[PDB]
Amino acid sequence: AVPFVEDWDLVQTLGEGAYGEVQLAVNRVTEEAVAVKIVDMKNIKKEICINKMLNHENVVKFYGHRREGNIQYLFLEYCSGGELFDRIEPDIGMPEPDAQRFFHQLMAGVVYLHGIGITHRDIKPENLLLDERDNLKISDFGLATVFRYNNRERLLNKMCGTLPYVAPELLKRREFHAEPVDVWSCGIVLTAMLAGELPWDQPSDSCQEYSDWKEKKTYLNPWKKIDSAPLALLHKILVENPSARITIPDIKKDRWYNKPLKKGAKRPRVTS
Ligand SMILES: O=c1[nH]c2ccc(-c3cn[nH]c3)cc2cc1-c1cc2cc(CN3CCCCC3)ccc2[nH]1
Repeated sequence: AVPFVEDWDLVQTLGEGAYGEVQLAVNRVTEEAVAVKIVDMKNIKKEICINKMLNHENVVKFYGHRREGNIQYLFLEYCSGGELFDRIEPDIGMPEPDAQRFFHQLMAGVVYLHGIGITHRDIKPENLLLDERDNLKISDFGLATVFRYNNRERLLNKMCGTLPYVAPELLKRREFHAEPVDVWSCGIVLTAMLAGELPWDQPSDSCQEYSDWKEKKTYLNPWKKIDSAPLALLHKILVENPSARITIPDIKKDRWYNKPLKKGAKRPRVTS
């Protein structure tokens, strides 16, 4: 049925890394675009497994995979907007309304993942992609894992993530709950979106920037650029004790989270 519809052309490189490269693939017939993650197999098995059980508007869709010898081909959703990382201006951030909208969407995606027992473990601007309408989608489940199965939660112990975004308990406790960790990384992402900089190299007492935060020195560079409303949310998210840290349902009740700020997407306009 309909010849050539199976053929995809690798038009360009969307990004590379330490395992594979991601390229934009365009269908020969329909011209539909998708992102193909090429992993030179010479982790990936679990990534595919996790991706197959993902279906949400704020999570990069997985279409399928092609073994073909050793080179593994993962067909994923193409997000023309690129990485949220590139939408963050160094030392500045982005307009608060935009950050709020992206944060809302990030929360939606994380609620979904946690809802099906999956923790991402490496949430950062480089892994949050944007589609044509700037809708945020969580990507790269290479470090993800199931933390809840048969309604039984499994505590984590593996060191995973990226230091500036990792929660403090991952560095000082043998075991820890999965959810507060993703929540913390989302808080670091929010900070980056509102200030254009990361607060610390890592959440450890030996890190001066981290000690200052614990001491409420918000008059210092990072926090001084953030308005009081979102800063109060950050004070609830970036809490060292994961058991006292705000949970997502409570984040959804936060004053800034619910503050009207962002208008629609300027759809219509014809005065007179
Ligand atoms: O759409 C994407 N889907 C996707 C799905 C899964 C993973 C993924 C990574 N590991 N596991 C899964 C990674 C990606 C990355 C994507 C992407 C990057 C990018 C960069 C630019 C900037 N330009 C790129 C072209 C050169 C000029 C700059 C424009 C659009 C754009 N879209």
